[PDB]
Amino acid sequence: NVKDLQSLYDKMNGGPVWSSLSECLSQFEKSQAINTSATILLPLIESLMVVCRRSDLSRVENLFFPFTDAHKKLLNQMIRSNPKLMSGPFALLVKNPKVLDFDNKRYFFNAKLKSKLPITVRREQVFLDSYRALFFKTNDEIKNSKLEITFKGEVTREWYQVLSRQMFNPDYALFLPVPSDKTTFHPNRTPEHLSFFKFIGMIIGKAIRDQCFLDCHFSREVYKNILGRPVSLKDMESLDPDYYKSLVWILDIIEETFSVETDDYGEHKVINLIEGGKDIIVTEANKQDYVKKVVEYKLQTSVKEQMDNFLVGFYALISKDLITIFDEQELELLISGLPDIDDWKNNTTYVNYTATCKEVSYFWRAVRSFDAEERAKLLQFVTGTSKVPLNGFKELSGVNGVCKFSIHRDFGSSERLPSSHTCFNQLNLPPYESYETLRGSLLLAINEGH
Repeated sequence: NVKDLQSLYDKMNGGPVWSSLSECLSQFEKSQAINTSATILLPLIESLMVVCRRSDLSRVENLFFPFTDAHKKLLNQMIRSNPKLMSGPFALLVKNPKVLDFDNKRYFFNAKLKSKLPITVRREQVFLDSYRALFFKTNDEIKNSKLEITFKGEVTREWYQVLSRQMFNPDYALFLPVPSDKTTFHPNRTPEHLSFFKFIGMIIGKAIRDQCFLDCHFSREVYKNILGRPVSLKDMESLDPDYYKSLVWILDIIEETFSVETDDYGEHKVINLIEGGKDIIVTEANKQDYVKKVVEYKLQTSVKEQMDNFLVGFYALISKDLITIFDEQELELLISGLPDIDDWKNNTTYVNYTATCKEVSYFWRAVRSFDAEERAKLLQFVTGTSKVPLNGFKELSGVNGVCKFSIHRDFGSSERLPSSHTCFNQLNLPPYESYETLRGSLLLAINEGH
């Protein structure tokens, strides 16, 4: 049915109209003198949303993305002025989250998702008291109930933040510091830790629902899993230990096999990635898949039951279809507010570059034009986290700590996309002939990286 429908829409030869539309919208974006509105063409845009809704979102089949990506700056403004458009024919935009701005995305989220429970708990042991009091209660009761917390010896935001601080303490072993990223935490491969993870998911979902910003940071893989997104090789770079570091060097010098060595509470154990993992030799013929299996073990299959319990506990308050719209970077901001982000401008170092260089000046100008959310996204892209350290940016941590930002010139063509390494808080910028090209490349790199 869809094939003939798209064939019909093509038969209308509306291309010339669509192109023409793309012209006038551009003028509306350029001309600030106009006073009437940009919504006079709203039905036409809606029509473009009807000739693409049945197409493959993942001519009349290669028009949605190239148009929305071009006119995001106007569509976001339109939605901001009239958010109800999301419930209308503009709903198809959710199928391309890259265009919606974070504020609009979160407003629509809260609108969809959001369509007394007194308790007494010890301040020090608030975690266990809350776990006993709430985890056993009904899902809907807690979901629709507002907490009235009471510290033993003395009313929700403080409880949320203190619980977040206590939940991820290494003492409980639930979350452990990320090497080279001491600021954040990663889940644990290693009594009732399962119910504790379920409660962690429940409380995180409740914090999302209550707009309370938990001042906590999790690894990239955690947020990729909560969104259901796949896991890439670069992810272990956040927590790539010595074993993971040698994987890059190997990828004949080492007689690698589909096997892993682990030290579980004083016991040496071996993990087989595939049948005969120890026996099956690793070679150039089976390395492209060896790396994939290694990352899968490192990130997904090593924490199977715990992550499943975490996901089911969190999803009780938020549906997967709701949170799917957000991206990996955007979840950091959603959970723990937006970092503020001057000192970062001055507390930096350059390799094959200088503060007064044309490329460096253009980069600084582009960064300055970025907003708070865009600056937070850039910080997440560069350092791998969206939280400024407790002190100025000069105090950035690292493998050995005190690792500050360092930019590095790239000798590739201007078409090259700037890269980064969060482990060293390192950025790699190519020279750019024009400021606009540099800005576009930076925006594409930060947005498409996740």
